Amino acid sequence: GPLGSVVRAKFNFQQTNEDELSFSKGDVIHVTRVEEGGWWEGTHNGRTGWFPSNYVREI
Repeated sequence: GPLGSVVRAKFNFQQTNEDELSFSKGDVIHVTRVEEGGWWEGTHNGRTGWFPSNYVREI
Protein backbone atom coordinates (compact mmCIF):
# COMPACT_ATOMS: atom_id res chain seq x y z
CA GLY A 1 0.00 0.00 0.00
CA PRO A 2 -1.20 2.62 0.56
CA LEU A 3 -4.13 1.37 -1.53
CA GLY A 4 -5.58 4.57 -2.97
CA SER A 5 -8.71 4.98 -5.08
CA VAL A 6 -10.38 1.86 -6.34
CA VAL A 7 -12.83 1.89 -9.22
CA ARG A 8 -14.95 -0.75 -10.90
CA ALA A 9 -15.22 -1.19 -14.65
CA LYS A 10 -18.70 -0.43 -16.00
CA PHE A 11 -17.95 -2.05 -19.39
CA ASN A 12 -15.44 -4.32 -21.09
CA PHE A 13 -12.48 -2.56 -22.68
CA GLN A 14 -10.02 -3.95 -25.23
CA GLN A 15 -6.59 -2.32 -25.44
CA THR A 16 -5.78 -0.74 -28.81
CA ASN A 17 -2.09 -0.12 -28.03
CA GLU A 18 0.61 -1.09 -25.54
CA ASP A 19 -0.19 1.78 -23.17
CA GLU A 20 -3.80 0.72 -22.63
CA LEU A 21 -5.27 -1.84 -20.26
CA SER A 22 -7.68 -4.58 -21.27
CA PHE A 23 -10.33 -5.41 -18.69
CA SER A 24 -13.80 -6.83 -18.25
CA LYS A 25 -17.00 -5.33 -16.88
CA GLY A 26 -17.00 -5.48 -13.08
CA ASP A 27 -13.22 -5.76 -12.71
CA VAL A 28 -11.49 -3.62 -10.08
CA ILE A 29 -8.78 -1.11 -11.04
CA HIS A 30 -6.48 0.69 -8.58
CA VAL A 31 -6.21 4.23 -9.98
CA THR A 32 -2.70 5.60 -9.59
CA ARG A 33 -2.64 8.63 -11.95
CA VAL A 34 -5.28 11.02 -13.20
CA GLU A 35 -4.75 13.43 -16.10
CA GLU A 36 -7.03 15.71 -18.05
CA GLY A 37 -8.36 14.33 -21.33
CA GLY A 38 -10.46 11.31 -20.25
CA TRP A 39 -7.68 8.73 -19.77
CA TRP A 40 -6.41 7.67 -16.34
CA GLU A 41 -3.70 5.18 -15.32
CA GLY A 42 -4.12 2.27 -12.94
CA THR A 43 -3.31 -1.29 -12.02
CA HIS A 44 -5.54 -4.16 -13.09
CA ASN A 45 -4.78 -7.87 -12.72
CA GLY A 46 -1.13 -7.05 -11.91
CA ARG A 47 -0.53 -4.75 -14.91
CA THR A 48 -0.39 -0.96 -15.08
CA GLY A 49 -1.86 0.95 -18.01
CA TRP A 50 -4.25 3.62 -19.23
CA PHE A 51 -8.01 3.39 -19.54
CA PRO A 52 -11.02 5.62 -20.25
CA SER A 53 -12.17 7.34 -17.05
CA ASN A 54 -15.79 7.21 -18.23
CA TYR A 55 -15.55 3.37 -18.27
CA VAL A 56 -15.29 3.18 -14.46
CA ARG A 57 -17.04 4.26 -11.27
CA GLU A 58 -15.51 4.68 -7.81
CA ILE A 59 -16.30 2.07 -5.16
